[PDB]
Amino acid sequence: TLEKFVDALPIPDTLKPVQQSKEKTYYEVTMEECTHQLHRDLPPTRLWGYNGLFPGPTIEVKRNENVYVKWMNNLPSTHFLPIDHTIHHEEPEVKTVVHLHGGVTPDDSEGYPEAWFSKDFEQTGPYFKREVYHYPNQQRGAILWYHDHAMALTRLNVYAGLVGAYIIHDPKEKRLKLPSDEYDVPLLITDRTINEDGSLFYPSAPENPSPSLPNPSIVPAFCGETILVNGKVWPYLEVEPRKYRFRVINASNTRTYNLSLDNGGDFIQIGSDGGLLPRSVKLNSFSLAPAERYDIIIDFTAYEGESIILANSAGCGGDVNPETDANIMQFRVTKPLAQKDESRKPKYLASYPSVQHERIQNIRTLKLAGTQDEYGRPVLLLNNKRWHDPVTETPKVGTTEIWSIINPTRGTHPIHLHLVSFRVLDRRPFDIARYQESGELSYTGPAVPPPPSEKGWKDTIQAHAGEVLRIAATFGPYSGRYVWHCHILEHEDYDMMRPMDITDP
Ligand SMILES: [O-][O-]
Ligand SMILES: [Cu+2]
Ligand SMILES: [Cu+2]
Ligand SMILES: [Cu+2]
Ligand SMILES: [Cu+2]
Repeated sequence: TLEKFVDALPIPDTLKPVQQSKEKTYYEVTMEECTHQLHRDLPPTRLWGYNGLFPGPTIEVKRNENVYVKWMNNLPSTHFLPIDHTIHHEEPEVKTVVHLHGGVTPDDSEGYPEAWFSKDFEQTGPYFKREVYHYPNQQRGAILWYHDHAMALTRLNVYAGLVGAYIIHDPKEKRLKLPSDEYDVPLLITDRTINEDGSLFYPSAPENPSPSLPNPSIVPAFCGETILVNGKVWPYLEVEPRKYRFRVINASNTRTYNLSLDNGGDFIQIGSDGGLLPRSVKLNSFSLAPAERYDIIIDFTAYEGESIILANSAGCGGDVNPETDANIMQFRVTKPLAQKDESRKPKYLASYPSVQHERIQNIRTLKLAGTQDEYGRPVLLLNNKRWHDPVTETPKVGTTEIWSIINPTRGTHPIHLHLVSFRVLDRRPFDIARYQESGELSYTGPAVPPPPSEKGWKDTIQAHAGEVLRIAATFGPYSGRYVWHCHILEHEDYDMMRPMDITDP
């Protein structure tokens, strides 16, 4: 296996606009197949990248900056990863659409799975409206990220390399003096399995496989043998002995991480998916499911000279291997100080979401379920509905709902709602066997309110097995056609995703 900590951590460049004025900022980004070396000891890997880069260029915008991005497909007409044709029923093979995750966007710029387009917009999906997306960014400073969202192809196009970071800077937060500029670094974490020849491996069927399975066949979960950060396998980052801010993004298909420092050092969490937490939280470890973001400070001041491993204790299809997936990256506190550390780690960060007193318009009960297809494969379904079934989640614009999410399955699902961020109310254990037999919900314990890390704003939330998770969300400010889904991509694609219509009176 590949030797750990031999390649420096890439810092993706910040995308420069094609045009900028005070009224409008305009970007162009083209998807391209390119080759990049993922580790010192590998031949170059064929990848799909935004502007040919893996990860894509980081986009940085200010709150309320009026942004337009033309996302273009200039990819080959055939995929290099195995497509299963039985999960979705003349269309081009390679379909793409870019979703700004966490973006508060009008619906035709949200990256709807059926708003896909093929090379040069030659063919477009039934919900396609526009080539140039509009991102008004009228929302909290936060770590967002952008990735492919094409119908039935999300797991594949994302795995191929179509991910990048998008940061919203709110200038009212500058007074906090959080580490910034060179000392503010994204960490996009993707697990990959890589063949001896340097080519990406993605399974063309489950391990067995039953001879009843089609070929290729979707798999219910993907666990990579190798961890990459910012497009390099187990990299190292030389840091100065001072405070850094890291924007940590789980851009993996299935894998959840549980991160800690191997020298016992602390993270200071200052932000979640939806932006700054009300109060900073000192943490020794944290769980990060697909699509979750953690905005953290790590203070290297006391650690000069040390090599510190960002470690992982969460299994994926088995226990972590100390030699491989137990490692994420390594910090090396050996970079000379460029200047005095003038940054801060404030306790008081932002308003509490609980300052809001919205009326509960509706209480929606949703269950995570599924069935088995004609081939014997598990099909995961929200409320035992298919993606293609008539829409049932129809919140009214401007109103607030509590969603009660019932999870009788054996694993955690990271549930994501497009458009909004939401509050976490609580989680509560229940009798699974009784719920499965009768559909009656019988609690086995009191409600557990969220920990401090979940007292701010979230857009992707871990719903553990045997629990009812309650969240509260205000559906706006736009009305239109959005989505909610599990963000384990292998679940999302078959078929754990549902439209969400935010309606006008
Ligand atoms: O958003 O996936
Ligand atoms: Cu996403
Ligand atoms: Cu999203
Ligand atoms: Cu799931
Ligand atoms: Cu989505």
